[PDB]
Amino acid sequence: MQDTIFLKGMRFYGYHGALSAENEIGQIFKVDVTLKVDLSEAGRTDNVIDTVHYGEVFEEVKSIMEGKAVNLLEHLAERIANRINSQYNRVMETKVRITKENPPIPGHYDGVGIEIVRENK
Amino acid sequence: MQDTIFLKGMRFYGYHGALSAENEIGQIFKVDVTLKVDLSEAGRTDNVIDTVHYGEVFEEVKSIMEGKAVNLLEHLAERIANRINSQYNRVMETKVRITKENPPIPGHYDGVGIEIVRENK
Amino acid sequence: MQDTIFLKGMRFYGYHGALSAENEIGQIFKVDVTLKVDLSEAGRTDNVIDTVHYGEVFEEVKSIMEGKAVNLLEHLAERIANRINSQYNRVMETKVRITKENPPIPGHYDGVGIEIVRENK
Amino acid sequence: MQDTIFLKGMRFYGYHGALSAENEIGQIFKVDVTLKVDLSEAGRTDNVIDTVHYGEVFEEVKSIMEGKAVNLLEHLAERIANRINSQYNRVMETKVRITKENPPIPGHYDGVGIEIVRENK
Amino acid sequence: MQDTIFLKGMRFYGYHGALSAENEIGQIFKVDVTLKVDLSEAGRTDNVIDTVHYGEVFEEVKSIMEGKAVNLLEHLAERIANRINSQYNRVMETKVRITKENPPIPGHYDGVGIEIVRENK
Amino acid sequence: MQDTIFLKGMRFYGYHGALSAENEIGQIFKVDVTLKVDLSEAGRTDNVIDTVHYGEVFEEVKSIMEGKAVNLLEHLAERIANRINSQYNRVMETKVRITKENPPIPGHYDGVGIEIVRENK
Amino acid sequence: MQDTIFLKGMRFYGYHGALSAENEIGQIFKVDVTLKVDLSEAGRTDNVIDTVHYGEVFEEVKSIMEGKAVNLLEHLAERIANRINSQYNRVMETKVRITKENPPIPGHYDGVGIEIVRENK
Amino acid sequence: MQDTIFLKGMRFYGYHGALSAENEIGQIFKVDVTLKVDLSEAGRTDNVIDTVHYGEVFEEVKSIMEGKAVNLLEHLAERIANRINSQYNRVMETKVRITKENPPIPGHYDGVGIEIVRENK
Ligand SMILES: Nc1nc(O)c2nn(-c3cccc(C(=O)NCc4cc(Cl)cc(Cl)c4)c3)nc2n1
Ligand SMILES: Nc1nc(O)c2nn(-c3cccc(C(=O)NCc4cc(Cl)cc(Cl)c4)c3)nc2n1
Ligand SMILES: Nc1nc(O)c2nn(-c3cccc(C(=O)NCc4cc(Cl)cc(Cl)c4)c3)nc2n1
Ligand SMILES: Nc1nc(O)c2nn(-c3cccc(C(=O)NCc4cc(Cl)cc(Cl)c4)c3)nc2n1
Ligand SMILES: Nc1nc(O)c2nn(-c3cccc(C(=O)NCc4cc(Cl)cc(Cl)c4)c3)nc2n1
Ligand SMILES: Nc1nc(O)c2nn(-c3cccc(C(=O)NCc4cc(Cl)cc(Cl)c4)c3)nc2n1
Ligand SMILES: Nc1nc(O)c2nn(-c3cccc(C(=O)NCc4cc(Cl)cc(Cl)c4)c3)nc2n1
Ligand SMILES: Nc1nc(O)c2nn(-c3cccc(C(=O)NCc4cc(Cl)cc(Cl)c4)c3)nc2n1
Repeated sequence: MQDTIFLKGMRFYGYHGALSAENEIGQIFKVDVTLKVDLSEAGRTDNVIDTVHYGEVFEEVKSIMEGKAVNLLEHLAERIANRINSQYNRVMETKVRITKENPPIPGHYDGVGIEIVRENK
Repeated sequence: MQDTIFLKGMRFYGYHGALSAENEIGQIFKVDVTLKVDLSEAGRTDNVIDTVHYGEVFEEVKSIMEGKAVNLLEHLAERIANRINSQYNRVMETKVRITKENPPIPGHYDGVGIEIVRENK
Repeated sequence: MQDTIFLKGMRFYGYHGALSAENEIGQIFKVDVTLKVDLSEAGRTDNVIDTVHYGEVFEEVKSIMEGKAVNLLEHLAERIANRINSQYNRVMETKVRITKENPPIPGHYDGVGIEIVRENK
Repeated sequence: MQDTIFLKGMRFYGYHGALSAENEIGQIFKVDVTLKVDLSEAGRTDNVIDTVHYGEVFEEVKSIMEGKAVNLLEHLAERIANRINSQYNRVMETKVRITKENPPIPGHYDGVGIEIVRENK
Repeated sequence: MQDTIFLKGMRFYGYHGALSAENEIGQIFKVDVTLKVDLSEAGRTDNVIDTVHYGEVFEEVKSIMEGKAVNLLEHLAERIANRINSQYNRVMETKVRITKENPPIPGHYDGVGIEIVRENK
Repeated sequence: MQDTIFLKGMRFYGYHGALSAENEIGQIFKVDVTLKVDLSEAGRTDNVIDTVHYGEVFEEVKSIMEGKAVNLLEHLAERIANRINSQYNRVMETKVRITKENPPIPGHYDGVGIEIVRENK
Repeated sequence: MQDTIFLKGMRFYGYHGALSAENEIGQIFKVDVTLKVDLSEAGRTDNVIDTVHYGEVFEEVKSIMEGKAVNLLEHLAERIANRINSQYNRVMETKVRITKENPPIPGHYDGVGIEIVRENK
Repeated sequence: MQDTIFLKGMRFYGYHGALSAENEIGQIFKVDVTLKVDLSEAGRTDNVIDTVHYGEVFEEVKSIMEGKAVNLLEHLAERIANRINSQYNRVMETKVRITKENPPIPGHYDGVGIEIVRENK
């Protein structure tokens, strides 16, 4: 099963980061969420109730990304993957990519980050 | 067999969407179609009759994307995958990605959507 | 005097638009603000009090862009230009560009909009 | 008066061109339309009837761009500028930029074209 | 073994195409070549003679892309894959992607094409 | 008179440069040519003989850009402006922009170059 | 005289900013330098000694951008414009644009900054 | 285990290359580093000591990329992969992609390079 529902380049201004200055100033966090969901029933029925509502998924990510500042990106993605897997039984597995395109790293790059993949139990 | 014929970033202005306002205003739908087709005979012969005509594939997608408004993206991709698989025996499997770069979702993102993969029976 | 302070590609999700569906669904509004300000004193002193704080300008634009839905883009830019000119005597003139990259216009384009230039009296 | 209403990157698939093969195959024409219009009344009133409707302008350009194939780009822009100036008295002057990003020119470039500016008499 | 040598976005102005007008006018062909090559010896030695010279590979592709006009893209990629596999024993497998970003297809898309993967015998 | 004919992002691989290594290795030169030409007659007639053929202009630039290696970019643009002004009486003035996006300058930038404007005598 | 020598998108990681956290963490500063210089003699002679060496200009900007942290962008551009005007008599006027694409401003934008133009006395 | 820590588009100005002129002039090297690391503990704890510090990884790559000029890209990636694997036991495998977007290759392309994948023993 290779069907997926996706949310790309979600951007939130947050204050996460292991550095005090980071939590003080904050920055933009870019998020990519991919959900493994069998989309054949919805493909057949065309009934929104037979699939996962991207809108509700963006609200979940947003609430975690725009809330309490944490240290790691690993923690933020773990909470999101867990939040989505928890509320949706149709999501067989959740992939969360978080990128800090502008960390307090002296240099020239496009970004740094982490990406986790969690299966729904 | 990893050979493929592709159609990227196809864009159509449609009126699909589960929201009444969506069907009223409409929006742009971005489509990516990938077909698994063994391209060795055509690679050998150079005869257009030994492969699938990208042009005819764009016409199929277009007819579905620019026609009757449906609710889901899942339904639109299911119809396209089914339409292409049905008319072409050389297409071993069809992958359809549909993206709503500008849905009625209050926020900052690059887009949302679904992607299905269907083998040709 | 060709000195300027600028704010590019400001993006807000608003509900302005002459169409009921627009006000219902909303969309992203892209804003570009250019202020004619003589930056020599600040260039000499390096004292933030000798120039206009881009931060405070983004807050002004934001408050207008994320507030009450209006019909025209002309109205939104008129309010911003007026809001900035009013609070800052150092701003000799304000240029406001507002773009609807995704209006309810069936077609393929990069965007539509208006740009006004207002001198500060 | 520096106020303007704009339509950027309008793209139409047409068959214009001085070469027979061009008229046969056709290509994509990119269009940029800028109109000098005093937007203060609309900025004050917020009444759509006090300005020029971008939507109606895109329809005008479209009708000319997607209609009868002509030889030059100069002819296409002349017809558009003339069509817009003619129907709208509020448009003090019209600027039309037409680009052939992919002409039958053997080489590497981003595009070629023309841009005209016509005042409304 | 996941090591690879790559050549991205190679662009050639050619006259291939199943349509007479295409062969007459010509267009730009974008090419992506990926070669599976074990790069550990070169990684150890730092001797250019222990790996495949990207330069020589671009010359091979170029000669095929800028030469005799053929009908299919499948034929062009088959000749390149075959040309590279043939001259280099270190290339375990060759992947060739050819894209016609501007075919004689009336519509809006980013491109169409084919991609083949050939193992070296 | 604000009418113009343009050629953007022309790219040639040349060997110009004041450094011996430059002339040895060569690089890509990006060129932008803008010609002030009154396009009303052509806009009226639609006869290609009433305007300047972008194709012939690209050939002129190409011949200078892909020919003998010189030291400066100033010299290359001077020769092009002079070559175009000389052959076309309809060109009232020529603007030539040449960019070295990748000069032998240790650093991070988008490019360096020169742009000249020459009126046709 | 419209001739110019330019340096675009120069990027330096600096620690300027009126906020303590800024000076602590630092960020990337994007710089655009435009110099009004009559390039006809160099265009005629092709002698590098008849124009301004872009390389030496990038070194000047770099030294100021990568040195002592200051508060304003106005101060940084004032020092650069002054540094370039001072050492080069051929530079009739200097234009310096500095952009903070990622300031400590909670929001979505492409960047903020200032641009000054200084004539050489 | 599909978890990864990444560093994209790292850019360094180096002097590596098998050609004398290359070592003389130098160029920009673009680097992409992907590390397979189980990020669940850090996702649970939120303690930076339970994962690999992207910052320290960029310093490692930088030291190799901005140091002694070598001949091959294969050698540079081998040293980096080896340097990262060596210092971090949590890194199960390292993927290094190095690209020369502007090699001394006469032509039009986006870049050339190599990518290696090394498991940590
Ligand atoms: N995996 C992970 N996830 C995060 O969110 C991290 N944040 N930091 C982090 C925290 C504090 C400072 C820095 C940092 O400064 N990185 C670049 C750098 C700069 C300097 Cl001057 C010195 C060093 Cl050692 C590193 C990084 N490391 C992380 N790893
Ligand atoms: N899988 C899928 N496919 C589609 O085509 C969908 N369309 N919508 C959809 C329909 C109607 C409204 C919205 C929507 O508004 N999403 C964002 C949003 C905004 C607000 Cl204010 C509130 C909520 Cl709950 C969601 C989404 N969900 C889909 N799922
Ligand atoms: N100057 C200006 N500013 C705005 O904010 C505008 N909004 N609209 C506007 C309002 C309502 C609908 C439309 C619209 O639909 N435009 C495209 C279009 C589609 C169709 Cl199907 C038919 C027409 Cl006539 C126009 C535009 N015109 C504006 N002009
Ligand atoms: N101003 C203008 N506007 C247009 O729309 C034009 N179309 N052509 C045009 C017509 C037919 C062919 C070509 C063309 O082929 N240009 C490139 C070229 C290729 C070759 Cl092989 C030879 C030459 Cl001389 C030119 C251009 N010149 C124009 N000028
Ligand atoms: N696999 C493959 N490879 C190629 O290189 C092809 N070239 N064409 C091709 C040849 C001639 C014309 C067209 C074409 O016009 N495609 C779009 C189109 C336009 C119109 Cl008006 C009508 C149709 Cl049926 C198709 C495509 N099909 C290919 N398939
Ligand atoms: N106006 C102009 N036009 C050109 O084409 C130029 N080419 N060079 C040029 C020639 C040779 C070397 C360099 C150069 O290396 N520039 C960057 C640089 C690097 C180093 Cl290590 C040292 C210095 Cl001083 C400059 C530039 N200066 C020019 N000016
Ligand atoms: N002209 C100019 N130039 C600079 O370099 C500036 N730096 N700052 C500056 C300094 C310190 C903080 C901020 C800032 O935070 N801006 C955004 C902002 C965020 C919040 Cl939470 C509150 C406010 Cl008032 C502003 C800006 N204003 C400048 N003006
Ligand atoms: N795998 C690999 N890695 C590198 O870093 C390489 N560098 N070169 C390399 C070295 C010297 C010159 C050239 C080169 O010039 N390539 C293009 C080219 C130009 C010309 Cl005129 C002639 C030829 Cl044969 C090749 C390439 N080949 C490599 N292979």
